[PDB]
Amino acid sequence: LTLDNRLAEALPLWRNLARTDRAPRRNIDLADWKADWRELIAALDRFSRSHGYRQPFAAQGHAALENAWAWGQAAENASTLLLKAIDRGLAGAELRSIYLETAALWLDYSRLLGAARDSLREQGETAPALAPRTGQYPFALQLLAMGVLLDAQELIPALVEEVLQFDTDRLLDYLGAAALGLTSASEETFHPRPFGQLRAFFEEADGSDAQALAPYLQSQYREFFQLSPKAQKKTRRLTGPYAWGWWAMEVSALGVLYGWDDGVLRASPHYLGDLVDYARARGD
Amino acid sequence: LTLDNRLAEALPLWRNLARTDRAPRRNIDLADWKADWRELIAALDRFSRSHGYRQPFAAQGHAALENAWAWGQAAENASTLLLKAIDRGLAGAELRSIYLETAALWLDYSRLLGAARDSLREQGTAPALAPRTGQYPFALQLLAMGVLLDAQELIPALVEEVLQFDTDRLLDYLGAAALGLTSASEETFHPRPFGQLRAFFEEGSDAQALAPYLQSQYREFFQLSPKAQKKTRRLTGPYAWGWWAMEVSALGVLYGWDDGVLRASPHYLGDLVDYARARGD
Amino acid sequence: LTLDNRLAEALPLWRNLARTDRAPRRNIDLADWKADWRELIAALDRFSRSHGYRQPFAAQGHAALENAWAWGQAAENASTLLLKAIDRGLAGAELRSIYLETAALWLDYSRLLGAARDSLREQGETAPALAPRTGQYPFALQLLAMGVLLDAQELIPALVEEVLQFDTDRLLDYLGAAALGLTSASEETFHPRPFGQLRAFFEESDAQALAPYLQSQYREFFQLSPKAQKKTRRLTGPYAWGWWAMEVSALGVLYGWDDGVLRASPHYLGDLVDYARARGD
Repeated sequence: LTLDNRLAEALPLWRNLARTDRAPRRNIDLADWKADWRELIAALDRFSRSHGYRQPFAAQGHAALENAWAWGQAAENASTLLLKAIDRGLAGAELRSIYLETAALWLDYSRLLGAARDSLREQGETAPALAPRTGQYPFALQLLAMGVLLDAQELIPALVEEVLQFDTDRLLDYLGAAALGLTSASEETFHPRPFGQLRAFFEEADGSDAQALAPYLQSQYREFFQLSPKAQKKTRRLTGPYAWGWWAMEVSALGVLYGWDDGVLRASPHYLGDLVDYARARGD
Repeated sequence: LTLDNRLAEALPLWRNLARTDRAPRRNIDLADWKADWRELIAALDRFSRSHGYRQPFAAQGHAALENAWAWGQAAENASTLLLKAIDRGLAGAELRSIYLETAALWLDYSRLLGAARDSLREQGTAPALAPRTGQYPFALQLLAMGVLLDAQELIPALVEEVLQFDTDRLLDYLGAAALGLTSASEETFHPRPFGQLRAFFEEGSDAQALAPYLQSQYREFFQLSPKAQKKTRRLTGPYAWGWWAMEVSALGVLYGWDDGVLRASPHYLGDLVDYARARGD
Repeated sequence: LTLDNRLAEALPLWRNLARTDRAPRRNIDLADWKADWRELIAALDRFSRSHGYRQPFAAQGHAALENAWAWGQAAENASTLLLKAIDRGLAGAELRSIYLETAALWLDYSRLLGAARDSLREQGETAPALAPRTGQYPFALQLLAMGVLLDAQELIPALVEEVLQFDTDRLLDYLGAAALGLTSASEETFHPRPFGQLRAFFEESDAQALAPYLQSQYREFFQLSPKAQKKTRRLTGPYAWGWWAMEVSALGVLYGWDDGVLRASPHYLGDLVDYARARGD
């Protein structure tokens, strides 16, 4: 099978990104952040030195499937690395350098997972590599929204086909629409809290006003993260501390896609205005 | 089938414990401690994110067996996390929350191990903890910390499922109240140090009978160089038991004696004796 | 099968080495070094507590092969721990005790690999444990060169036979020549950059023969940005070999010449040349 990741080459470059002079995008503890960074880099470095990474075609049947799961865990760790890099204030170009490998690892995972399931079938369970109907949704949100925000949308079609197996809902369809050439979107919302609150924007919204998303940012991000952690956990809002975290990635990516004057949204500590700017400038 | 741990829920809360206002229970290097803490949390988090934790029933035959061993290592990690929290000075309530998951992970491990062995038969021998071996300290932690954290409701299940009833005299005395035991094993699985409890057990009460034991088996052992400690026959358990006279401390809870003579020992957990007594009411 | 490593005994000693009074052998960041050291120690500790390490003969067939791979990664981790200890300035005696365990883990890895491959072919990849023709060469270089530099050449014949399965090139044959004899030393060079630049030395007594090699293949290479380094296509081995001209230093010990012109290099291990010489006698 063709594998696209170049993780071993990327790691020494990433390891060096902790040395940045950029300001974080939100209030973080820098000591904690650096230790978190080192842990994720060490996990991915360990994975890169494993037999299952270096010789992924040596196993067959259930052994192949167990190796695929190890790759899937690595893909999650690369998503968390990307998230930590966003928190830290790494600029668009640096984030894109991570995103290309995060996307590649997810795609490679799905291909090895497919190949294992084929091997098992030909020897005589079924969910996609990333099943957005489940709690995994934030990784799919990250893959599509960060694709848009980092001007890497050309990876979205294979991601949607191979990783998600086209099991996308309304928001994911909007995020990937330009990339895939979608003419219609799903009517479903897999996780109505918070994403059902986008219903007004999708159905009644002109796309000529970012104001349509300002109440969404206030209520689903600012007011949510203002609650105690204990209270947050009692609500039904989906959270994704491994890929999505603090960031209104969906609203920010919609700004790139719609091209509107997003000034009203930049007041939000959860909006990624600098990445909106990056994606627009890079696109041109 | 029913797994009792709630590890994914617990981890974020265990992170915040490193932020405590408490003083350590013994002399520790706080930078080294925080680093050991982060390491164990990271390991447990990686386990909570693994396919074998998230889909524990997906594997069969030898694959199920290998997954059970990963759960086994996570249960050991939770025991070490509990030890590190005791060293750090975390109060009874916080320790109890860690213990509940530690015990749950040991039970879940034993149940998955058993299920794996059944799968292996359905296609087409050692218990989760074998106290006769060097794994005794984990069994000592599970029983003694169950007593010291007023969580004795776990002890019967742990004895039956994790230990498969392979207990010696000390383990029997620790579990006596919970099991409705009216007698105890005559055996001692690790005479060094536990054989030195004989004078106490064969007279049963009086905290005084435990004072020499704390002196000779704890203070005078840990005063030796690390190199000299290793040349002695004394059992050690750096992953679950460490510095702490958990057995003596648990006996203070079970017997209810005035433990003043024992509290002078830096190895005695007097604050947890008080916690367990107060919580037992 | 018999296993030579004593990894569980060595670990507590190794974490102790961070407490050294020695100065580093090159400019390093001590905070970064300590975190790297803790990481390797943690990985080796986790491996030492794994079912695959504790019960290595339990798994059969493909499970035995997967277990062997885990031993292979532990061996690599022990090689990286050795390299970090060289950077840190740990003296010859301390490096020697790490090296013995490193070599033992590589040998144990190779034995388990062979046994798994035997289990499979009796149940109805062929590459050696370390294939020096590939990017694995730096681990082979470390094993033979540090064998010489730490006066532990008694390990060389086993390592060449079991770990390399005799797949050695000219430099490796030169490094093992005292231990194994120099009949036909290979004419091959597996990695022309940097090792083809030893051709003059091998074909044409005087340490000056290796002086340009150190400037050109070491001083001039490590002067470059990481980006410029990658463009040269020189083999590197950040997991075992790193900054160190281990080949040149070991040849110092083998040939016995006055290495004065070589100690001018920040990449030369003169204190270890001295150590192996003194210990050899």
